[PDB]
Amino acid sequence: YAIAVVLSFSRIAYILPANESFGPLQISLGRTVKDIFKFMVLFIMVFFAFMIGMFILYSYYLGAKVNAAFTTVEESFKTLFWSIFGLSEVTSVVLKYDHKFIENIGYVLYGIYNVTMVVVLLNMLIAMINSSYDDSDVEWKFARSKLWLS
Amino acid sequence: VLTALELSNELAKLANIEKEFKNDYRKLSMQCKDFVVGVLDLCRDSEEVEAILNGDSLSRVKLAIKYEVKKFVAHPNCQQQLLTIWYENLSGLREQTIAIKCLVVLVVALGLPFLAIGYWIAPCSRLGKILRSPFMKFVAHAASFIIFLGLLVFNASDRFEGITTLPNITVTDYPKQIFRVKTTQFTWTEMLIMVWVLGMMWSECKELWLEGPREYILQLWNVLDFGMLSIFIAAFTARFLAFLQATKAQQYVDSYVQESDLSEVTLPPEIQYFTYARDKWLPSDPQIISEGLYAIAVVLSFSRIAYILPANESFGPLQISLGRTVKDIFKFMVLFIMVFFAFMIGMFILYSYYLGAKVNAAFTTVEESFKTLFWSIFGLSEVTSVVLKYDHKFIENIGYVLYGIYNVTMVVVLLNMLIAMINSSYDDSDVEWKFARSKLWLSYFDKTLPPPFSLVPQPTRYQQIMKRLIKRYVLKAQVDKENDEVN
Amino acid sequence: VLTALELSNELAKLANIEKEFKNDYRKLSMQCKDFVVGVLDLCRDSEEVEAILNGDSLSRVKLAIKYEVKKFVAHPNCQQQLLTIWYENLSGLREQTIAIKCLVVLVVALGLPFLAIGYWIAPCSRLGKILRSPFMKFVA
Ligand SMILES: CCOC(=O)N1CCC(c2cc(O)n3nc(C)c(-c4ccc(C(F)(F)F)cc4)c3n2)CC1
Ligand SMILES: CCOC(=O)N1CCC(c2cc(O)n3nc(C)c(-c4ccc(C(F)(F)F)cc4)c3n2)CC1
Repeated sequence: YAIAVVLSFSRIAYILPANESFGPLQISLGRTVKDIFKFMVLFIMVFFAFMIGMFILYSYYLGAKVNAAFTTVEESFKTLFWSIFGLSEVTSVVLKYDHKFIENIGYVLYGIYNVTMVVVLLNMLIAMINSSYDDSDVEWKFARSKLWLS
Repeated sequence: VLTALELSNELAKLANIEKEFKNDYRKLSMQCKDFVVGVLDLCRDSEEVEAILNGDSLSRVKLAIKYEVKKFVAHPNCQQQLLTIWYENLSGLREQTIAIKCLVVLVVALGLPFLAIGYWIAPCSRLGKILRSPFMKFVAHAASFIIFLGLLVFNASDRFEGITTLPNITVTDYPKQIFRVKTTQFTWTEMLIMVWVLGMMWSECKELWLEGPREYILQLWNVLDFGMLSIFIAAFTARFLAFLQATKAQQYVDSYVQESDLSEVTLPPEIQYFTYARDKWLPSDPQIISEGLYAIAVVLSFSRIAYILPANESFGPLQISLGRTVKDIFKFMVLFIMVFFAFMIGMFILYSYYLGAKVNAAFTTVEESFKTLFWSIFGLSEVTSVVLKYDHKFIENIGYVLYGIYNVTMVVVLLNMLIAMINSSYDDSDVEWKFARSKLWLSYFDKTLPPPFSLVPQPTRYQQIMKRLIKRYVLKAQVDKENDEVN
Repeated sequence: VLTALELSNELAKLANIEKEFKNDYRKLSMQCKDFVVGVLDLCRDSEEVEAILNGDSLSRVKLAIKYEVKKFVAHPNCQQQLLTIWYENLSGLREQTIAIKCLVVLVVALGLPFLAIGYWIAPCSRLGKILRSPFMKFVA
């Protein structure tokens, strides 16, 4: 029911095209969302690469790690997903044992993953800026005309 | 056309060498490329297309790829030939959707060992022609690398939900067995991955010996692939060394002491160390090195998908744009290093004398300063890293000011990089992607089995065609010039 | 105009199928769309606009929407007809501001069950024509 309530407010895309101010707004949002998926596939590829790599590294330290963030597949996915928005602490790759090799490799891999996320984000932003260019006006009017004819 | 291509090469080389009149030489090279493209454009039959694409084996296409003549290779007159050759001996698959092609890839992946075994009769069999096509080679290699990734993932099985036993506790199949024997022994999946990596390493070694180390290292991505395989080999060598030590301990324990149980025996400390858990392992243990290098290798192993993406149409320009951005990054990233090292050394000098005084040791040593200022880029470093426990407000305030200036500099450089590599962006993207995909296609034309399975053992008619094409080009150029100057 | 629209469909489909000469087929489809738009542009009376918008029911508008002919449907000569049909049987509301339209939406929302109950007499009632308009359907 909570998921349904979250999705229930998405029907406003049936009402926005009739409006004049928010028509091109929704058109641009739809174009950006369509452009997202192509880059988001590569997001999945890189994210899964680092997720499996760090899970393999830290799977043997379930109780050794101070914060279990890569010990299992689910925690690795959670931590590397929340690292995109910065909500994951940097102390996720430090151990309680004096195995500095594993800890340092985890630090390096985490830094490389964050750098890759930044690089891919800027690449996506630049590409879907360049992909942007009364074409917007005629596109919005076409969408509104489809809504009218509906 | 060959003269124009070699002249384009010479003009590009002289543009690189001169660096004073680089614009003029680049313009001349573009003129040569435009002439080649225009000569190719006037084709009206497959015979003329073939004649331009190779002289009296796509020799001219390969020679244009070598000279980075993007528009000649991405031209539809050449793409129509490259697609016919690429989809050779299987034409019905060209018109199928992407989903059908992915289904074919999955079918090949499921039955790859079966078709590999049957390849012995393939030269005399009808299906051998299909399996020898330039496309089924790519599908076989892609399904092979996907199987390798699946093997890497499945090797980490039994730990997806987490190890059931704590690191502090040792588990032995029988009481007389050394724990390191249990933890270092190769599973069948690891043995298969070893064969896989040795196959890829043999392929790369053969390629390197055929080509030459200098220009082999000249390519950046080949260096990355070689480093990936070297890291895999180093990890497996460390694992094998750990296995050797464990099995030496196992031989020793049954060699001298004869007791029903191993716990009651006071083994020599060298051998007794092998009955320890992870908590008591040395920091430089061979197994630790093996696990770290294997994790790095697994991280780098999914980067080979850049060999599969260019063949696709949707993700081709995606990878092209990503590569362009990555190439643009390094120039700004050098300045990132400069500024980052400036602030890192400055703050380390400031806070090196407060090792125990600082509430959070974040700048007391060189390593902590580097760690903190690197993580400050992504915001994961706390702001309390520059506050002391002593009442020395001068040092603390200067640290605060320097940290703020460093963050401002990072923001400024990030926006500068973003703006510059937006402006650096501008069917050029289309022709670039088609050129990359054509290079990928030509990489498979003439390499039949996947890496793991490769271990097993009246002047002239062409002159007439060229004369006709050049006569047509001269007539077209004259018509275009005089039509624009009729008045 | 119908021939040009079907030819634009065929050229777009062949551009998708070929993927080698996609630029040429897309250019031809754009030529067909431009011809359709230019034919629509020369209208000077409502009769000619209607004749282009449907043959001997906005058949051509629907068929152009199906073929993604954006410029033919977004042309003012077609928008003037689509707005007259959209604001059918209530013309005074077209010139009102967005605030008045939102007030109308709120009024309908408050009295939606009442008008739904009264819809039984609506076909014989004056307000049934308003409630059956293409706009009041969207507001409802
Ligand atoms: C990618 C980001 O990953 C990270 O966060 N790291 C990777 C490196 C790790 C580390 C661990 C250690 O024990 N030590 N000890 C020393 C002397 C250094 C050191 C640090 C920096 C430099 C440089 F600045 F000159 F490059 C040279 C040497 C050092 N580093 C810390 C976490
Ligand atoms: C670059 C960011 O660096 C930082 O975070 N800081 C730098 C300044 C530091 C500091 C320490 C102190 O003891 N005091 N005492 C006073 C009265 C001020 C003060 C603060 C602000 C202003 C202004 F807003 F008017 F500019 C004037 C005076 C003040 N500041 C705090 C950390």
